[PDB]
Amino acid sequence: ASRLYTLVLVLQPQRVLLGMKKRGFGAGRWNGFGGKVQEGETIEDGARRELQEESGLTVDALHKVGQIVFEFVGEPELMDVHVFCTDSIQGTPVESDEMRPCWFQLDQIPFKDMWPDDSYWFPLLLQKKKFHGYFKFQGQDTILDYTLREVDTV
Ligand SMILES: CNc1cc(N2CCCCC2)nc(N)n1
Repeated sequence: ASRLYTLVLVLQPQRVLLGMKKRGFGAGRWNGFGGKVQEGETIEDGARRELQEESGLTVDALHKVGQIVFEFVGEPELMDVHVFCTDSIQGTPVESDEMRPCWFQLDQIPFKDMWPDDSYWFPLLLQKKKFHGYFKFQGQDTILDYTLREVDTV
């Protein structure tokens, strides 16, 4: 059994929008916008909701670019994260109680202050290539195992 999550990356030709997580799961790291998919909504609806609630932004089209499964040692449910990117956004991003957004040049992504798995799969995102990944975590900082491949259907 897995639980569904979303991750939205606003990736423009020279910059990517990241948010500093202010509370909750993953606080203190930069990440895309997302969270749990709820009952009653599709995965992409959950992604648009979490984007609007964490950044104020709405989007015209969301594209599937990745899926990553996470196992945490001792936790029964795997996290099944559906990763989406978009180029065009509607509005300018604003802080929420959850996320502090900020633009980053593609040359200057703060991997040291992101989730560790990001160092592995973010490059395939910046290459506009579709990927499936799996990462096994012990705690929040230590990757024990991982697999990562490119796919044609995400
Ligand atoms: C565990 N490693 C993770 C987790 C994660 N989120 C995405 C939003 C919803 C929670 C999970 N994002 C990234 N980049 N790495």
